[PDB]
Amino acid sequence: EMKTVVTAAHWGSIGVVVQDGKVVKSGPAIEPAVPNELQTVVADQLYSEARVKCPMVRKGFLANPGKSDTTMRGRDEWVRVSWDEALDLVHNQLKRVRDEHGSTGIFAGSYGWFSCGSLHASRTLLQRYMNATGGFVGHKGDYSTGAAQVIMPHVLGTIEVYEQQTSWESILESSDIIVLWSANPLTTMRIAWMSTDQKGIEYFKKFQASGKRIICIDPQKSETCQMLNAEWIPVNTATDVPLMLGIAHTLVEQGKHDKDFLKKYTSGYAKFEEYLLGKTDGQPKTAEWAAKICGVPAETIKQLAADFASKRTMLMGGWGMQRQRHGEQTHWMLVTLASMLGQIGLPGGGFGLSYHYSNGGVPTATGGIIGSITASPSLDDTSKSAFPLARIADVLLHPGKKIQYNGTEITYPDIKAVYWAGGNPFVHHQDTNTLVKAFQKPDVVIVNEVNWTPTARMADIVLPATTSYERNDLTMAGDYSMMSVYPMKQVVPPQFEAKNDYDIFVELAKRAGVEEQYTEGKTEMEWLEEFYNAAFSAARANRVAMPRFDKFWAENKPLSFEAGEAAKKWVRYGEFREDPLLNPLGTPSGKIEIFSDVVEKMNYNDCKGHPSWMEPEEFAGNVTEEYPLALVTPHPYYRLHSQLAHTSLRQKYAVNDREPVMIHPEDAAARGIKDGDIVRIHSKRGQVLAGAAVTENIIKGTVALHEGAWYDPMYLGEKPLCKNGCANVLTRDEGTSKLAQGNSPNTCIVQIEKFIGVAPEVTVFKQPKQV
Ligand SMILES: Nc1nc2c(c(=O)[nH]1)N[C@H]1C(S)=C(S)[C@@H](COP(=O)(O)OP(=O)(O)OC[C@H]3O[C@@H](n4cnc5c(=O)[nH]c(N)nc54)[C@H](O)[C@@H]3O)O[C@H]1N2
Ligand SMILES: Nc1nc2c(c(=O)[nH]1)N[C@H]1C(S)=C(S)[C@@H](COP(=O)(O)OP(=O)(O)OC[C@H]3O[C@@H](n4cnc5c(=O)[nH]c(N)nc54)[C@H](O)[C@@H]3O)O[C@H]1N2
Ligand SMILES: [Mo]
Ligand SMILES: [O]
Repeated sequence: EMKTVVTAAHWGSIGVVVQDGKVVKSGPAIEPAVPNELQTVVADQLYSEARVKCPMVRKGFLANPGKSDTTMRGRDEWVRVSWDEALDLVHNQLKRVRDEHGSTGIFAGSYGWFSCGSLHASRTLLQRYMNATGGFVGHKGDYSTGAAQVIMPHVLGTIEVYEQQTSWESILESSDIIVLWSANPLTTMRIAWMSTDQKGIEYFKKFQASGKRIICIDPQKSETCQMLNAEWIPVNTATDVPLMLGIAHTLVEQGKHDKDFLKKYTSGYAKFEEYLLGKTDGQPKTAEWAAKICGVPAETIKQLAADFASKRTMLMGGWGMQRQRHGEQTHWMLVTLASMLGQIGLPGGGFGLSYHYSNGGVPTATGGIIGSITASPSLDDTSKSAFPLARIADVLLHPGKKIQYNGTEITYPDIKAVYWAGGNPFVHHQDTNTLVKAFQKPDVVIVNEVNWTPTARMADIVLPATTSYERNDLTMAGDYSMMSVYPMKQVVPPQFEAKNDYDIFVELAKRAGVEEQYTEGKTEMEWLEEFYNAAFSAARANRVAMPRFDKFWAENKPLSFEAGEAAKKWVRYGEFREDPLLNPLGTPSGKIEIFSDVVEKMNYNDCKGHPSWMEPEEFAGNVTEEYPLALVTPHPYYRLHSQLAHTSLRQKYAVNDREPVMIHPEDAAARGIKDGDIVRIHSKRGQVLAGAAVTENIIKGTVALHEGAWYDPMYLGEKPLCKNGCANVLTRDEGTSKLAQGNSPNTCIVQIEKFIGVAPEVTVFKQPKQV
């Protein structure tokens, strides 16, 4: 009559209370250091009226499958169909593309975060089906570190951003200063790719409790800065390279840089110093020069230099500052600065590029790691067609176009079919109006979705998918500690006519005659036992005993491992520092590449051989009369991107039923805007409505609109107005540079005005037309 079921999500292990077959409460299965409200809305996710309840097809698509008026996408009426008919239609439409163009005509990169779980990984299951039927065009990189993950291999010989960090125990014991540079961990570590072990936030609180210095360098006084009682250094968005250069110049000018470290562990510093001192362009990159650009007073720049060089300092760089034009320069320069400080490889010293993401630094436990489903079941030349994924709109609009990327050339393919399963590009991709046009080009657009997202509303065929709570699965506490195996026990039966993505793709696999290769003859629970036994065997090899799967599953509790002393004491780059000749980096020199011949020899206009300041098209430094404010689009506290936007958590932040925009009181007063007013934000790309949140917690001249609000266009006969405040309606869709071609949202300027009139009803969380 009343039971508690343990399952999990990106936002942690979750206990779910079921009362007479209905979910009535959800919360942490393991008490966290800071409450995580994301864990409390399982019932909202299960029973929401925004859920896709039945297979649906666009009316105009039904009239002429694969030959419709595609300008009707997003505008049409929806027809309920049976699963039989929808699956026959999907199979037929994909087969037509394969028959006429082959695998290069299908895009199934399907970027998204979907839900955690080893088996029910909607994106992987889609790609497993696509590969079982001949292949598909995928993508390269990701939206999180599109720039940093390309430049760091050139500088450090490794991807760096998704690797274990120096142990938090070492930071607690030895760091005098931690600098949160474009990092908001008390927001961004409420989730992990698997399931957050919740220990990263705890360690930040332990460091706060030590009383040692925490510095936040950010255009906003973030949730982290406020909750950790930290020192706020306001900085203009996209001006961190000038600030780092000013700090670097001060170090040289005062003889505080570590010349011994630079000599032994880096390559090309001299070429960089010539630029730093103004010997190549005639402009020394002084603190006074930097202050004009980044808004940090020159004397504050100098004191940071002195404090960093005299105290054991860990530079924790987040990723907002590389999600922008020339983003490659920021973490390149951060590494360069850390090299000049000379503390890389010391306890509590150096830099880290994942202390803000998925609990980096939490000591790695000794245990086992479960398996998971792959896209490889057991003529396809799509590898050459993969492109940097943020070029998606460019690809759909310009088939055959060639671009430069990381020293090579890529030719866009000719995409006829788009299948998304577990992502929301009409919220996550930049310049939404251009994406609308791009999605008119494919012959067929298919979406598996839990809810009626803006992406589903732009499709031809929408298939209802289940949540994690309607199926069984396994995940880990992570993403680096690997300290627990979390069970994901089914809480309720599938709702409405929703199906697990697994079952959707089994049915399509049957229609193509590849069911056996897809399922491998296994049931849901047989898949999970196999994944579990992979961890069982690895734990055994590590001298750790685990219960049998059936015992583990019956207990329905997290199974946790312990970290040993080696993990608790581990220092990143410690071996390199001990002996760089015997422990070289995977770079051409074997050292830190402050100057990279490889990058220089590419001869790109927007990326030189060493870190440099290159003014972007739009930022605080070149706002105009027409667009006098700069924009930054940080990640939200009460959503995972667009996930949970439809839940009761919306009431915790919506202002006048719009996404809130942080605006400085001086910029608000100049516009007659008071707290709580609906405002109109517009750029050269589009216009959205938001709710004014007037606050000194944002640097003057800049406004912050969090990413992830559901695009809700108001069609009034054109770049229609978003009624809800989707940030990417406003952003530029362009590569960071020819090196990485990452996405560049956070270099943007806008205008804001008080909205006069009656506020449009927000309709994007309700069933669409003709359900
Ligand atoms: N202006 C700006 N834009 C940005 C960013 C920014 O910082 N500023 N950040 C970028 C980055 S780092 C990210 S990773 C992206 C996020 O981009 P997305 O990953 O697309 O955002 P999500 O809201 O997580 O979308 C996940 C979708 O998967 C669905 N889903 C969940 N579980 C399942 C399932 O089991 N089956 C199926 N079929 N669907 C499921 C959810 O309903 C949800 O719609 O945004 C990027 N865009
Ligand atoms: N609750 C929640 N947690 C999450 C996510 C979520 O959507 N919701 N997204 C997850 C995923 S997919 C990702 S990739 C990571 C994102 O990890 P991050 O990229 O670090 O998340 P952002 O909010 O974009 O972090 C940028 C922070 O630095 C600021 N900032 C932005 N641009 C600049 C700049 O140019 N210079 C300086 N000095 N500061 C800048 C932002 O205001 C913001 O406070 O977080 C993950 N964790
Ligand atoms: Mo991300
Ligand atoms: O990501």
